[PDB]
Amino acid sequence: APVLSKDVADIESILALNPRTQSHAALHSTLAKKLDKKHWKRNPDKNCFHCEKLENNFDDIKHTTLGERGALREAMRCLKCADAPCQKSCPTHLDIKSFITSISNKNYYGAAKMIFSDNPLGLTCGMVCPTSDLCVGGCNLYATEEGSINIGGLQQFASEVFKAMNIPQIRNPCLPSQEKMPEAYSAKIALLGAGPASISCASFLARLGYSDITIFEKQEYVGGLSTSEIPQFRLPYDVVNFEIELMKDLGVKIICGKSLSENEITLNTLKEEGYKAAFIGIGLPEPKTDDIFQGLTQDQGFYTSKDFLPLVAKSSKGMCPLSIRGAVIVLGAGDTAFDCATSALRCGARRVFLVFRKGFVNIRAVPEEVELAKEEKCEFLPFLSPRKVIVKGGRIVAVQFVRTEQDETGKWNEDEDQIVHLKADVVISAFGSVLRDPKVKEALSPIKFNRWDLPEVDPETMQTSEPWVFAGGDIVGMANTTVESVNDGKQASWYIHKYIQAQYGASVSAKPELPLFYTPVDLVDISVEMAGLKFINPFGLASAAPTTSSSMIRRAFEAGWGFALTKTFSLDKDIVTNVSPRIVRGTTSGPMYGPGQSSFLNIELISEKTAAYWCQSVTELKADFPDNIVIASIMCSYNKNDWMELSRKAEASGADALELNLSSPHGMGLACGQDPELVRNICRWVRQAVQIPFFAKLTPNVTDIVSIARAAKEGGADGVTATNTVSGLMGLKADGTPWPAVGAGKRTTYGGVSGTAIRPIALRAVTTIARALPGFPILATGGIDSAESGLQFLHSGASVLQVCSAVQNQDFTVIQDYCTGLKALLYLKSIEELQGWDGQSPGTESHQKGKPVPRIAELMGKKLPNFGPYLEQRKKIIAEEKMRLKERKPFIPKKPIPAIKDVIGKALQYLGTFGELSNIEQVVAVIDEEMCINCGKCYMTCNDSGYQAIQFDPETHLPTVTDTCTGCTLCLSVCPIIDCIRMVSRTTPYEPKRGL
Amino acid sequence: PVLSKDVADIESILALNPRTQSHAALHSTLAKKLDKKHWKRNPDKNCFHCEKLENNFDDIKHTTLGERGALREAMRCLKCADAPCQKSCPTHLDIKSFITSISNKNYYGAAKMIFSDNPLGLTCGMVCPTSDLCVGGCNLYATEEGSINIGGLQQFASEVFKAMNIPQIRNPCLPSQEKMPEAYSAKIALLGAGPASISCASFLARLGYSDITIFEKQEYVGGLSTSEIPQFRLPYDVVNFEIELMKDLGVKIICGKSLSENEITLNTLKEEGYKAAFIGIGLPEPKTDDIFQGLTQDQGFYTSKDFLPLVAKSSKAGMCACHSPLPSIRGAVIVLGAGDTAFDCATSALRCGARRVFLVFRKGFVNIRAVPEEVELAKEEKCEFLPFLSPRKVIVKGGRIVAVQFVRTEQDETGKWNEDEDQIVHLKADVVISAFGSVLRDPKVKEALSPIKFNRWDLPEVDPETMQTSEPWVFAGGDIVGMANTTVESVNDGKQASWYIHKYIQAQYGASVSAKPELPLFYTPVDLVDISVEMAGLKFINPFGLASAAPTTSSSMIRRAFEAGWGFALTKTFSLDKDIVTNVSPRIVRGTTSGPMYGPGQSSFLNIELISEKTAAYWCQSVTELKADFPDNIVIASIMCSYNKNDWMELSRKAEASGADALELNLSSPHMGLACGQDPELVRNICRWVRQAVQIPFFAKLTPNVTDIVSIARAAKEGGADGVTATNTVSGLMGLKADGTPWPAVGAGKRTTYGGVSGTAIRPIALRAVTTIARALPGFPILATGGIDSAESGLQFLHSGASVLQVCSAVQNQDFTVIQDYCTGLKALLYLKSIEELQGWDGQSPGTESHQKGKPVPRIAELMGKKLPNFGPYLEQRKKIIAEEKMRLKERKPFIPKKPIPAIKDVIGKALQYLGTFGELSNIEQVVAVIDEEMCINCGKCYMTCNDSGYQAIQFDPETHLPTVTDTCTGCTLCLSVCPIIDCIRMVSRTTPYEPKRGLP
Ligand SMILES: Cc1cc2nc3c(=O)[nH]c(=O)nc-3n(C[C@H](O)[C@H](O)[C@H](O)COP(=O)(O)O)c2cc1C
Ligand code: SF4
Ligand code: SF4
Repeated sequence: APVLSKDVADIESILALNPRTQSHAALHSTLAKKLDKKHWKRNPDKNCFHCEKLENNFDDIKHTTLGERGALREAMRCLKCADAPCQKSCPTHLDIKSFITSISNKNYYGAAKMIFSDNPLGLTCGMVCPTSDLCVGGCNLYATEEGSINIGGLQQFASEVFKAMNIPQIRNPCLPSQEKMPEAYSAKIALLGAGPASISCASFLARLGYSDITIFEKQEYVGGLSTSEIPQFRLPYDVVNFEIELMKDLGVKIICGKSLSENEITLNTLKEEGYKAAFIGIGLPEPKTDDIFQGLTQDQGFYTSKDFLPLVAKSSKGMCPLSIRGAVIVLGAGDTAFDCATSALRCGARRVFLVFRKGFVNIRAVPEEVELAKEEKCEFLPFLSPRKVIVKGGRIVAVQFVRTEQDETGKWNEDEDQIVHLKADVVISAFGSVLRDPKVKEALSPIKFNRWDLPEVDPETMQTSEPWVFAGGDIVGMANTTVESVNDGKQASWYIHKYIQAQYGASVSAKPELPLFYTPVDLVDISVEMAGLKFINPFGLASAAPTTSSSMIRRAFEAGWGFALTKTFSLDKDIVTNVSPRIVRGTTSGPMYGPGQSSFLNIELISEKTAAYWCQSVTELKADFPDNIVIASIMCSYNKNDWMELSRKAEASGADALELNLSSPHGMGLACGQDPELVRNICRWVRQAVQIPFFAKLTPNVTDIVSIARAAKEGGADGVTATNTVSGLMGLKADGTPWPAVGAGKRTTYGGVSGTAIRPIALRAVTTIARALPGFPILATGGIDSAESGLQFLHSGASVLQVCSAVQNQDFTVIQDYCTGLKALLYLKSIEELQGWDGQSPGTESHQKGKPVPRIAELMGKKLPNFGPYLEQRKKIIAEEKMRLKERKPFIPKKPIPAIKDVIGKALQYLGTFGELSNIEQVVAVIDEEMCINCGKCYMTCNDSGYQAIQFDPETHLPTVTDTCTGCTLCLSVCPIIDCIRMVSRTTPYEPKRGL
Repeated sequence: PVLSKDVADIESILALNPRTQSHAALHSTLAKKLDKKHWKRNPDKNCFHCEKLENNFDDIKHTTLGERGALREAMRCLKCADAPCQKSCPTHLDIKSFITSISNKNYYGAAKMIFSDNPLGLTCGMVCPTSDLCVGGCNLYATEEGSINIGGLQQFASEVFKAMNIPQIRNPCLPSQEKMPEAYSAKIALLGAGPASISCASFLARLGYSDITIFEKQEYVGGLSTSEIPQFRLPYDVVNFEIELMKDLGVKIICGKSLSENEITLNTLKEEGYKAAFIGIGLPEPKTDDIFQGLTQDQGFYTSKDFLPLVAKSSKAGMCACHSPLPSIRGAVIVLGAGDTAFDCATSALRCGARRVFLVFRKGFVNIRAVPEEVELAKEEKCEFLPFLSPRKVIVKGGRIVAVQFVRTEQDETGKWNEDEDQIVHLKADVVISAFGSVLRDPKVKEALSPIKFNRWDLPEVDPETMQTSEPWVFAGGDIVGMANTTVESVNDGKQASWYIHKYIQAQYGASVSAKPELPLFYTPVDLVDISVEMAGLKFINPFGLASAAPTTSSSMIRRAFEAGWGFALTKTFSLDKDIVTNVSPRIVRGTTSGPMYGPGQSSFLNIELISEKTAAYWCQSVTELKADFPDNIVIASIMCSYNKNDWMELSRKAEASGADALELNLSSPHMGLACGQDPELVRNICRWVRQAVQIPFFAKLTPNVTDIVSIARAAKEGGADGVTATNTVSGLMGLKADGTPWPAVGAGKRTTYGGVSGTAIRPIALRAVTTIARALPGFPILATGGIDSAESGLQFLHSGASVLQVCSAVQNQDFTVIQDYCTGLKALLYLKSIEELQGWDGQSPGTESHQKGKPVPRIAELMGKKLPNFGPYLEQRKKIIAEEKMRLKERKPFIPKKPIPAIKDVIGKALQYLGTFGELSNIEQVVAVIDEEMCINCGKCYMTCNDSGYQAIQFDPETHLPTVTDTCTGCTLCLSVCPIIDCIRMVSRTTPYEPKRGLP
């Protein structure tokens, strides 16, 4: 034996970058720092002017793109505000609060479905909306140092997961069968142009039940500007495809090759052919051009943006050569100019100047869009109106501008004495767009147009001066964004509907009502029976502060809850007075304030309201809500008369069941629920007093919750509720006083912990009563705050699920997220192609900044982290590879969808004793270097809490697990990147780690 | 009446509460555009002009953090090994350590960390270009949410330290002043009182030198931090506080003395007894240009060195004995330049009331010198920018400037910049500000440095490792040397010089110094506080120790932990060979008790880990080694046997004779609960067996999985335990995948078994156990275990009755070096109890002010009158009552302890006097919620939580989204519990009569 408690020098050497307690101030010269600094540089460089080659690079450049880890953190962050201003600031009124709520709960289907109900192009809009002049500009968290939520990145992600699940849209299932629809619904509707505006309008019309809807498009491709000009590196063409496949799911017909124009389609022909309504969504087809450019061609290198963008599109997109070398001048200050500037780099420009008429603060493009130009090392020339495109040699070679300025009233002039000669090869008119075409205008004869030569519409109804013809989108000249065009189709859709019905003799609601968005997921059954009660869904308010009053129970039933407990009430004699404060927040996960508290503590007593109030309540609630279960929670002292007098009273007022609150003192713990013989007897009393089911509610503050459960079963209870709160003390202030602190003496008493902090306790309770009394109905409670969690508890043996803290953290409306949540989890289970996901979470792509990190037998296993000079090299392998390189059918369930009753107790078979655990099938951890952000947490935690088995490279900060791994699994557990360390099977000799 | 229907008043109260929708909403695009302006929080692109900034010096930094923000951002940091942010900080700050103190609520440890490596830590927080420094290296840049706000964190912790008003002291490691070798009375001069010389002077003083003098030419001190950086990025009182820190060490400052041939020169210093000298005089002069010659400030012409120091002097109260006022600069202003100097000219101009500002650069946007935490300030004050214009002729039309003429510049295929002679621009203007940078040109100064070598650029040449000039006794750094660029580098220059000046001077007295540089850290009297505690007759040097767990797998870990400063460790639990076990894998997973947060600060872990797989031979030998080398750290051998009197007596004696200070009996084994520890008679017996086999103290480790933990603790004391460890982990199960499989999941069958939960999730449970045993068995010694992850939570257990503190999960979340936080945390916490001027602090946190992104919020007269929140047209109407006050106007004595500094023994169990039965709580003194509309951020959460979990007792105003708590509140306190804004809501005594309402009377 040598010195067992000193590390032999191999491990002395693996430990070399571990943290050590620091005892002097370090010594490093400014010159050495200046040199070291470049080795770890993550970012953008201002000692760098030629960033990478961009040419033929159409990969995603949005900064708001989120992967799953990222999207889960941002959604948790959001406050989920009442009457949210984000949604006030959204042109299409998306319920962001709900959809953000659902993301936080891993319900991507319910988020996506909320998103698409109010915007049928929610993905597109996720990607391109200028959120900072819309929803994000209104977010309450801008009032904090960390700032607004990335709402669009969240909208983007949920819809992207919903893309991947491959679920069709369906007809409004509320609606009658098709052959039973009134006749008005078969009127022919024509929409002109397949852009966001008509796609939106026909979707809503399809949703209302219209069966003969046709989109007539000029071009061969669909989607309007999102296809032909929004770049592929901000809006992938296949996002656009998928949103149109959704619309086509509802029966909308598209016909390409037929234009609104003289001797093609006109209003008058639309009339003779029997169309009843026409929606005009043709956009602004023509380029706002300057006279000085008259005569130049593409051969001399002149393009309008309507020449240029569609060409680059046709080349980087299944939509239908690129070649812009040298110095490029881009004229204009809107979105159009900024997208030419950046697609220029993609056909290989050496330099891109953007030149503005007016100045910097007059930039109209989407400040996100101005970002991409800045970081690509575009040049910005303010205050210069064009005058002369000098040509020589067949090719443009410069351009002569005049200076402009404004004379402290606010109007502009030009100084002829001052010109710039501006060497260039390509000039791109990027001013904007108009409707000029007279054969188009003729085709709308006779509607009125205004000054601007746009169709005039009433802006509330979208109707033109002909009442069968409507218009929306860019062509009306008010909307500048995709989400505003969509909202134009939305608004039009309802008044087209009012107009068509009236022509057939019928009238429509007074309050506009368009339908939500639907999928087959929504038809999934999620009722369950337990103790011979039918629950319309398995979620319920527990007996607790959300049921302080019976009008709140009323409001919760109308929001959709399946059942509720009354707050526990007692005979009169037994009535109690609360103290205040008595509900405080948990400290169970550090100093996070606001949404998502991991527990609360309460020292709250039973109801201050009387048995009379509560019985009369129960009767009013069961009269108006016959299919909602109402359980009456009651409490007495250890007293046979009381327990019989109170359970008969509750029963006769019409409760579906009782809950015995077993937290009363005795006179084997001090509360009744801590002693089996007392619980046995109480159950015997109640069982002989009433005929309805009753459940005993167990306390987890016991050595063996199984022997209280059984006692209840032996005493005749029809089930148990597991569990009530854990006894605890939530913490002390640094001078010693507690919180909650009552009176001027700052007194406290022990309280009950609730929330997700206690979920492991409750789950293990539920699991262990189910293995031991299998068959005996359990109602779970303790930290249920999504559908995924409820499902854990159902899997564990519970039949219905009681909720308290998740509603204190939010409001009765989570119920909508729990339902669509559970319908989604059960439906995915019938989808073969999606067997690799965990519930709604896809199999994880290898990501940094939640984007896919490439695959080339160079970058795979020659150690290149994403920083410093290695980064510089991955970006040269990736931008000489883009040099070199120059079917949608919905899944179908194949197994019927399971009911709740088919998933209850499924997990029970995987539990067991410790010696049913294989000690033969050992694992090692394994780190995916493409997924690693170089933190060294796996390393610090294997060193001071593990087996010193990870090498951490001092020059790359890449870790590597050695053959010493014992599969403890700590490293996986602390790693911030989801699915970066995987546990795999040991493949070489492990004997245990014995010491001498 | 229908009792289960709201009344009509309440139904009105409920108008804005959420409701599950059923219809897509209809709203015209035109209406949406009208309604958008009502809610807007931000500076809008419709919007041309700016606010009125004249005479407005209020902080504009985007990186300033209040306590809420700062705790959130420190918890986000991964606290990385070998951290690249620290590699990228020019003074090598230990970011990971200071950010872990902040996130453990120990601002004093943070601050001491910061000021140890950088004596201008607070300034550097405010002004560092951190995207080109520490923030540019952050690993979290590789995530969507991005890099950590290090500048911000460093700033907030240093402000809390500035507010505690604690002085620095002499490194208490030194011998007393008269035992010091004569070398340390060597006279040292430093030239210039900026960052470089403050840093250098400070580190020299740390080392023991008593006779240091900084000679300052001006009459203010601090160099450019004082004379040019504006007040609204770097307030003056921060500089004054870093200087005071320096003076506490005895550094002397003399103003109005110049390095100059007419005054101080290297000769008059050599002749008057200085043994060494540091040149940090910066770059005194502007970089002038010929086309401005002979144009004075009477004419609208300034250099940056004329302009900025006026703006300073009238906006920095405390800097001059002269009083003077803000230069008036109406009109259009041209700023020439694109570095730091120019952008501060451009914002300082808008405060002088310039009507419009244009920055004109010789080169491209792609070529700008300052640091986009700066350039950003000028874009959002609406300054205009003109690239590729170099100035030719300033046009002087009878007295005033009226214009400037320029030529377009561009690059050739050479890439070199040349000037199109004919393309000329005639920008009118009233004021011109050249902000090209600085030089040393003055020959009076060069000559006083004679004879050191100067280089091309005309600066003292130095050795860049040692900061030495060609004269071996004269050093130089900071701006004067041409490398430094930023304050923190100029600090580093002097830090680096200090140790070589130390080596130089000790040689000159005939001594040598270490090979490896060793500058002392930063100390204050807080570090001298004693935090040892005596327990069961053992003395602990500090009350923090490693629990029996994965962080004590191998005795070589315990060796490293003792070397990092842990007071004590348990071994993993071990047994006799016949009970040795085989472990499974996976066996330790992360909690789901706080949702899907990956990375730092997990709220719990689960484990299905058994006892050590190393044998009692290995362990017993280790305890001998360890006690051999660490006789002052306590080492407790954790042991386990079946219910068997011989085995327990033999194993406890084997661990006695190996040298252990104590034993911990782990009562988890099995044969009202299958484990020994769950039954009071089995515990009494196992404790009796051990008590009779050994004479050292031993502790029973109790499980919280029981009905009454007191009864088991009492069972331990009845059979002789010297105390109890409370508590082992909580029985539980961490969750299942959506397919019903478990995690952990072992082998091909993916089986699992019940496990134990650990970490801050079980603290309520362990605290209750500890306060329970402590009231029932007064004076019975307790070791506390269960969710201790900072000094602060640690003090909670001491207050609850514990003497010493076990840690596992917080080290699994991080590494052994948290101990340093715990120790400085707990000294800071005790010391602060003696500072009566801080009685309103809650430990190290200061009583809140009215924050809005961590900024003082207005306390005006009609503004506190009729309710105005921070968005839409109300934001504009405050911004207007914030251009009326700001156009209505156109120190550190250290605290002394006044009470003795508690020992640990003085705080044990003080929380017991507040704990009691429910019957002891007063129901006479009821409270109500009151809300501060200034701190409110308009979320609705207090409202929704009263609406669906409360008493419908808050009104949410439809236009302002401002809540008001109404007379029907019962104090339940949920709203205060859900508010995101720390101490916006406050629970106060009812003054009005209260009926606890009953439904039916
Ligand atoms: C403020 C509050 C009050 C409660 N009041 C009662 C009660 O009166 N009767 C009862 O059986 N449970 C009561 N409970 C317990 C809850 O019904 C529930 O069992 C516990 O909170 C754990 O579930 P949770 O994670 O969803 O909150 C209360 C909980 C809280 C926070
Ligand atoms: S000193 Fe500056 S560079 Fe260093 S961490 Fe602080 S802010 Fe960063
Ligand atoms: S204390 Fe309770 S009743 Fe009062 S306002 Fe807050 S939530 Fe409501």
